[PDB]
Amino acid sequence: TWLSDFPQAWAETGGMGLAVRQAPLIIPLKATSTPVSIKQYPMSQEARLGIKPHIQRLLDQGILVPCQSPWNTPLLPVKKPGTNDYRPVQDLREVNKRVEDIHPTVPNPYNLLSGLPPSHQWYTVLDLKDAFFCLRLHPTSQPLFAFEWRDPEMGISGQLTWTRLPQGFKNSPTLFDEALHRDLADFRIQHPDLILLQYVDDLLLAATSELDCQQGTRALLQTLGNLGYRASAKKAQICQKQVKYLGYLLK
Amino acid sequence: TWLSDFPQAWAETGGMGLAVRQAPLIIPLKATSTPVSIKQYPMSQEARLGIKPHIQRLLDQGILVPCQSPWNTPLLPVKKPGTNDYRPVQDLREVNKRVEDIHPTVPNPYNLLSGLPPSHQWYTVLDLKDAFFCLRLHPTSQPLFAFEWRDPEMGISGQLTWTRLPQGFKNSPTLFDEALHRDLADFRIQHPDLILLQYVDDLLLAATSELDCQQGTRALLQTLGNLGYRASAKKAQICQKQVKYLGYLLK
Repeated sequence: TWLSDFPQAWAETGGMGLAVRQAPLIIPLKATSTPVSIKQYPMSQEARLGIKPHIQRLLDQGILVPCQSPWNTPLLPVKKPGTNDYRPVQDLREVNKRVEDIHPTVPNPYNLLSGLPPSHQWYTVLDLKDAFFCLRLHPTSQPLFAFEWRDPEMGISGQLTWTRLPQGFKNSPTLFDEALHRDLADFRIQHPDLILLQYVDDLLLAATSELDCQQGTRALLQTLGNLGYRASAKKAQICQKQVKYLGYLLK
Repeated sequence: TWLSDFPQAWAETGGMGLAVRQAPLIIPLKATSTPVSIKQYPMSQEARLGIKPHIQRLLDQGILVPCQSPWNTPLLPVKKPGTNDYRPVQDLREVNKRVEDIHPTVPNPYNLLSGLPPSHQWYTVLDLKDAFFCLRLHPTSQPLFAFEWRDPEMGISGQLTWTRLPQGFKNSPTLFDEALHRDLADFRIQHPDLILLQYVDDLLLAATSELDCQQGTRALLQTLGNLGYRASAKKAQICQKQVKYLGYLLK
């Protein structure tokens, strides 16, 4: 019923998310930074065929697009045999160095976790799937993240870049945490007897009874689905007196 | 023979390293930062027993020591069942925010990899085991990394801190890369017909023939062992015409 009552809230039934209320992000560069182009080492036939399916799927969904940029960072085949199903990892160290640091406004989640009232002993734990891919990058900031993808067989010979917040980018955890926090401000305001804790893509809802936890979890799944986020149905812990959150056992 | 000729160069035969020429590091804090103490959530009997063996071994080797600090960051049980062999991970986000950024002086390794002459076609690839643990922290900077460990059964009730560069600290990769680079400057100077590339704890030696690669690899293992670094014998690729470095196939 959790699956069928809220089909848009789950990665399994609702596809990839897209945070609808979040405007495409602009990434500020340090005032004196210049674009940097790092060399891409020729990939072997085997790593290229292990990686191409991920590149195909991302392209298909609009998550990667062709571009021309003065920036370039290397792609690495994160490792199997050859031809044999690998995955692509981008080394963004040189972009990370040139971008302004963004630090958090949210209250520290560990400190909040320790101040949880004992009246609140029913919990739901959710984790969001592919959370950074829910946030769009503004066209003016997409060039920063380009890499080279030469696959004449694929008919792509040039650079590709990310249209969503990429993994490996130093500010992605903070940028996603701040955006979701702001997106869930209405839920928190509307449900004063529930406590919602979050840390990047890990969420904890706590309530005073099983029935209040059940309704607060339904309202939260309705809200997340509508906002464009997707939880993993395979990992969810719903209305329990004992749960693991952040690896900690709450009981 | 590689194992028996150079017993101090390998993690397997030579123990944990300690870089002998490297002075204990002082970690500069941002001029306006203040110590911060984050709350530690009570660990369950089961995560505590899964984690205690790692804490015991580290204590035994002097890598962790008891202390009293105004700084504190949480320890998380990175996850199994209960009692069941987990591992400890420290969340250093709040210290990472308060420490000055250190950026590299070394030339970019990907760019160097692409400028490798074709005359150089015999290679050895080594990766250093527990490389950050080879570098010591100065006593004045050890307090930054404290965490709470209350195990009255162990007879430890208070904080512990790292005496070596910890994992999770934002500058550790750069600090280790810069130190090893400087430590191997004499080898590079003494063997002008060999090319040594490095990126944090991954090393590539390239030479013009099999015999020159063999002798340069012996000299490099002798040097690393003497400097206090330890390579992983289980991963090494020695004197080959085809190797994988950084996931890239060189052939």
